[PDB]
Amino acid sequence: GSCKGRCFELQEVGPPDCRCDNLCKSYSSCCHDFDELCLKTARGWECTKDRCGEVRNEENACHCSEDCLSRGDCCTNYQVVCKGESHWVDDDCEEIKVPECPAGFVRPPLIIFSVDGFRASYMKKGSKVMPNIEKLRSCGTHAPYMRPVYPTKTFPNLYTLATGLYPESHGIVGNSMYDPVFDASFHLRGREKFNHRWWGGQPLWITATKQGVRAGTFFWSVSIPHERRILTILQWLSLPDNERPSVYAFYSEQPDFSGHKYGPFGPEMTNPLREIDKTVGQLMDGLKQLRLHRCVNVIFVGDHGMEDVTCDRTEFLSNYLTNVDDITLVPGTLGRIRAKSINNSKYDPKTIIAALTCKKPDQHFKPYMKQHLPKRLHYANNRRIEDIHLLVDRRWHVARKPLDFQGDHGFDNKVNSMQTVFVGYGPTFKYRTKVPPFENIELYNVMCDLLGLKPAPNNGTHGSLNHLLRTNTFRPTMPDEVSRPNYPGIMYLQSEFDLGCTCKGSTKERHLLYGRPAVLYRTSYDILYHTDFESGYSEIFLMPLWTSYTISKQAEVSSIPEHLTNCVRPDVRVSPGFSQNCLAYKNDKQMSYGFLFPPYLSSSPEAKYDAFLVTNMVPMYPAFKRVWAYFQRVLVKKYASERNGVNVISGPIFDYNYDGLRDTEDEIKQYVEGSSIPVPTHYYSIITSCLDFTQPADKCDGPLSVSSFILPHRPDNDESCASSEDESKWVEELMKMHTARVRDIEHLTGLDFYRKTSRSYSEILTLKTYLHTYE
Ligand SMILES: *[C@@H]1O[C@H](CO)[C@@H](O[C@@H]2O[C@H](CO)[C@@H](O[C@@H]3O[C@H](CO[C@H]4O[C@H](CO[C@H]5O[C@H](CO)[C@@H](O)[C@H](O)[C@@H]5O)[C@@H](O)[C@H](O[C@H]5O[C@H](CO)[C@@H](O)[C@H](O)[C@@H]5O[C@H]5O[C@H](CO)[C@@H](O)[C@H](O)[C@@H]5O)[C@@H]4O)[C@@H](O)[C@H](O[C@H]4O[C@H](CO)[C@@H](O)[C@H](O)[C@@H]4O)[C@@H]3O)[C@H](O)[C@H]2NC(C)=O)[C@H](O)[C@H]1NC(C)=O
Ligand SMILES: Cc1c(Sc2cccc(C(=O)O)c2)c2ccc(Cl)cc2n1-c1ccccc1
Ligand SMILES: [Ca+2]
Ligand code: NA
Ligand SMILES: [Zn+2]
Ligand SMILES: [Zn+2]
Repeated sequence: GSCKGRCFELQEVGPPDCRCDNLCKSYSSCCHDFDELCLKTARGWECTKDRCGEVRNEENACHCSEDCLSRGDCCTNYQVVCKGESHWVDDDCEEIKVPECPAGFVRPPLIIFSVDGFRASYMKKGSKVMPNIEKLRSCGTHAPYMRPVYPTKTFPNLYTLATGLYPESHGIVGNSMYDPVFDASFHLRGREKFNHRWWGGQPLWITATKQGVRAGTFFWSVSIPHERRILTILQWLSLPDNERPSVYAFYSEQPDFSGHKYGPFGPEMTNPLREIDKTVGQLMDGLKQLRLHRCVNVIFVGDHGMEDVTCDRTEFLSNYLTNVDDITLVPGTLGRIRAKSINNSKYDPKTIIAALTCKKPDQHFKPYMKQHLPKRLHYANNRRIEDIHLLVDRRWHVARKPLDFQGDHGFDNKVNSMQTVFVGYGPTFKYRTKVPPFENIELYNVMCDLLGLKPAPNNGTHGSLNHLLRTNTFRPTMPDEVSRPNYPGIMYLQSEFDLGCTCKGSTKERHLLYGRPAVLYRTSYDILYHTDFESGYSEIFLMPLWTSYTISKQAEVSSIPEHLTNCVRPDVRVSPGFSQNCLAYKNDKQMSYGFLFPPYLSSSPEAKYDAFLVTNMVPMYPAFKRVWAYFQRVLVKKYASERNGVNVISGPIFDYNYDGLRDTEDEIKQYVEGSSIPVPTHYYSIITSCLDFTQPADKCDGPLSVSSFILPHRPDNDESCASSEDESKWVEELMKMHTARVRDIEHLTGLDFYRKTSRSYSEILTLKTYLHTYE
């Protein structure tokens, strides 16, 4: 019936009782006196000098009476104007060496201050526009930016923060999406989004609650203004020990809305940012007056940035397709295409992909079957992700027809305009510390560490951001190796093979700079030593799982001599029964081959003959060989020249079910015609070097530097619109587009890299999560 003494109560109440919680207005279920009692606006949100030492009047929004501090419901500036205190921002930066909390506090609390559409470059405007945020940033731990997830939209990224999962795993694949099993659609606006069936993983608030850590209700009806929310969090912090929460969240809708209307670089972004900074000031002054400003950990985090995107810069599918009322398009900074009506046999995905590929010369979107999207996006393993996908250029839109804002976002998460912010301030965070950019998928683990919680299974690499924290409650531990390698000697003569083919200390210490990769699944494979390279040959897959070699700054490149162009030699160490054969490659019209260690970089003409071994051979399409041959012949030398030598671990990936994980035997769906030689979906390479570039790769004392990619193993090069031209014009931009982290390849291969270095394991986990973006 009533909400007296009950306003913003942390417990939910079932029917037939009316509600007084922070989300009751969105569920149309508050008591009649909720607005009266709980949403008082009288006399503003700030104490004035006139109001100091007032008698308590219950109609006021916040109070300036003597008893306000006892009750914990003063205005945030009460002590500033009435007790002559300073604003938190006006004070000197002071190191928080331990948490300074009142007695009763079993842990430092966590407040997540979430900002929507906050571009990373907005922080360059600094204390001139945002005093409080610039203090948080400069005094606590901060990054130059933080990479969001794709699509760079609100709900996928916000829920990625809460779960540490990619959108494909947590299920919130866009702001808008259709589910073929539910036969229902999800939008920002509407009642469907409240149905729990859409939301997968385990968000931080559930993780907290399940492990006995009380979480302060995260969600606020849009009717409830920002000042009220800040005041309620501060009031919750005043609650007695047994009742009060240890984790809180504030979501701000700005500066997303201002970013859309006036663009990222408009003069009209300043007041939005001042409004954000003002709100942060009310939190910090409020915490300061509750004596919690050196107790609570504050995270100031964004979900994505903002780009200049005008309606004049729009692509129309009606220029490419003659069937646009047979499809439904999810439009804008990305495209997702589906059959409009279910029960339409004439709809064909292949003809749609054909009609969208490389038509205009200046075409501002690229079509994809989702399995062929760059693996770094991890945007494919969900029934709500349509098979047809359009990656739209930065600064552009894709709509269906001309009859369907100065800023937008949703583009590829590597794009600089999509980068957002991270600051961590408080006892548990480090002091005056810059840290390198990282992915928002990592933060769920950090937030669990801050609250002393065991994270749920997620896509962060736990330990990869220990360098953000003053004290770590998690020390990372190397995974145990499952499959011991065999080291088979010579045990098969050259006359004992019939394949239709015609033609160690020094190895390890130069070609495995960072130790042997550990196989974290059950299989049988062989280590094979050669002069120019080392490999882990799989007996099950008939090819190397990995092939490691090293190329100095002054190493020569050579040709494949013409009498060895078709040369394939049987490996005397490896059985015929566990070897490939060249007869399959003949009988397979579309399938050719290539080599993992390049014959183009062999140290001598004699050593070159190991490169032509059957145990270095992998299946490759003629189209792919153009990419692979350019990489090996030209670019691997180029990287050695620039980076003072490079270690290169290359190999195959099999991911036919596009889940970003290593395929088992039964999950492989294509083989070389009439054989058991499995065809890779991708080929990787992990190109490592010394960060101190003056020291060579094999003489690196300090930290390491890494690049990697996962090239898609395609029958054509339709993805590259300049594939008719010379490889110098197109293949390097293809590679850059499919750049990857070492971690992505470890998911896809079930191998573990960098197991013997001089670097600490947490530092190596940071190396494994690194992504070169070329921006
Ligand atoms: C990124 O990290 C994630 C998490 O670590 C990785 O995803 C995980 O991948 C695993 C391997 O494929 C999956 O395991 C399989 O799960 C099947 C179903 O079981 C479910 O339980 C999951 C876990 O439940 C615990 O945790 C949750 C919190 O997350 C808590 O609520 C619970 O209390 C539990 O403690 C749960 O996550 C799953 O949820 C999925 O389905 C629902 C729909 O009902 C969706 O709402 C979810 O979003 C989620 O969907 C995603 O994942 C499924 C696959 O599970 C995809 O199909 C979807 O497209 C979507 O992406 C489930 O409810 C098991 O039956 C299955 O068993 C097989 O394999 C075993 C051996 O391995 C055999 O013994 C059996 O024979 C059997 O065939 C298997 O264990 C995880 O479910 C999955 N988890 C999540 C959260 O996605 C992901 O790989 C990482 N990415 C990379 C690149 O590394
Ligand atoms: C229901 C929901 C919603 S929908 C919502 C949230 C806050 C305000 C409003 C509003 O209309 O004013 C709407 C939601 C949004 C984001 C996240 Cl991370 C989570 C969100 N969840 C969610 C899902 C499952 C479990 C707990 C919360
Ligand atoms: Ca797989
Ligand atoms: Na062939
Ligand atoms: Zn957003
Ligand atoms: Zn937006």
